[PDB]
Formats: sequence, structure tokens, C-alpha cells
Amino acid sequence: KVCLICGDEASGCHYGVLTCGSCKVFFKRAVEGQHNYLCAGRNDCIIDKIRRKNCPACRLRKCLQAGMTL
Amino acid sequence: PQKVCLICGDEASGCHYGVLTCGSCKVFFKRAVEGQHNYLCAGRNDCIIDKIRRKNCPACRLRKCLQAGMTLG
DNA sequence: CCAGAACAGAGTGTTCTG
DNA sequence: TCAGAACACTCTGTTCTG
Ligand SMILES: [Zn+2]
Ligand SMILES: [Zn+2]
Ligand SMILES: [Zn+2]
Ligand SMILES: [Zn+2]
Repeated sequence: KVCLICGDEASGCHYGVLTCGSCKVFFKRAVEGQHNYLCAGRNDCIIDKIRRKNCPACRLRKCLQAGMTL
Repeated sequence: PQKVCLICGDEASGCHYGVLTCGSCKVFFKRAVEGQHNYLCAGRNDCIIDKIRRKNCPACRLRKCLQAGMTLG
């Protein structure tokens, strides 16, 4: 019921991992697209519903560490 | 001789709200002080603010603006 | 249910003006 | 000189569709 990436309400099992929709479309867009994500902290940024927009790098990192794939 | 924004290190357009800055940090500061935003740092309140990452943490950006001495009067 | 498409908004940055 | 208006773009999130 809870997104393993940001803790928001999970819509379902997407790309191998229980997530919400925002993290679903984010993951696809992040992996295929050419983005210049760069962390401003220490690679341990808190990714929750409020702050997930802040550091796309760490968000993508959590997605990958969760095992998400296309 | 070229001037540098004291907030993000981008090219400063001039002295805005009391501090040498670019346009983006200017309008950002205005919108931030007046506007109702939910800025919250995801790190340790010491995020690196440069041209690439200034979009990342508005909280730390506003913090640098205030510590630089920016004001509306 | 799940993937992808598509529509809409927030936040941002530049150009123009006096 | 700098302040503010306004348009346009990027990124994101929800809704729609196959
Ligand atoms: Zn999520
Ligand atoms: Zn980060
Ligand atoms: Zn700046
Ligand atoms: Zn921060």
C-alpha cells in the first residue's frame, strides 16, 4: 500500500517494484531520457512525497537499488 | 572583469535587493519571500547551490539569499 | 492490473520596459 | 542603475487509454 521509493500511496507493482504512479513515470522518463541530474547533498537525500522533487538523482538511485527495470 | 552571482555563481545581472545577483535568483527571492511555498531541505541544510542544482533545493537557495543580506526594504 | 500516452500545473528563467 | 510584468520552458503528477 506504500511506495518503496517515497512512501506515498502505492498504485501498484510497477517495473518490478511496489510504487506510486509518479515514481513509475519518473523512473521510465529518467532511465530512457537524457537528463543531467546532479545531487546537491551527500547521496542520502530524504525522498518522500514532499521532497521527492528536490533530488532526482537520489530518487533514481532509490529506484535502481529497489530493483526497478524496463 | 565579469560579475558573479553570490547565490549560485552564475553570471550576475546586477545588484538586486541589496546583493549582486543574476535575474533568476532575483525573481526567485521575490517569489519566495512573498509567496506561500513548502520548501523543505532533503539534506542537511547545506546544499550546494550552483547553476545546475539551484532548482534542487529552494530552501537552501532562499537561505543563501537571506544570509547574503537580500531584502525587499 | 500494468504500461504508456496525454493533459495540466508548479516552479522556474528570460525578455521587455521605464 | 533596478524592479516588476509577462510569456515560455522544464519537470513533474494525475488522468486517460490500450
Ligand atoms: Zn513514489
Ligand atoms: Zn541527493
Ligand atoms: Zn543566481
Ligand atoms: Zn537543502
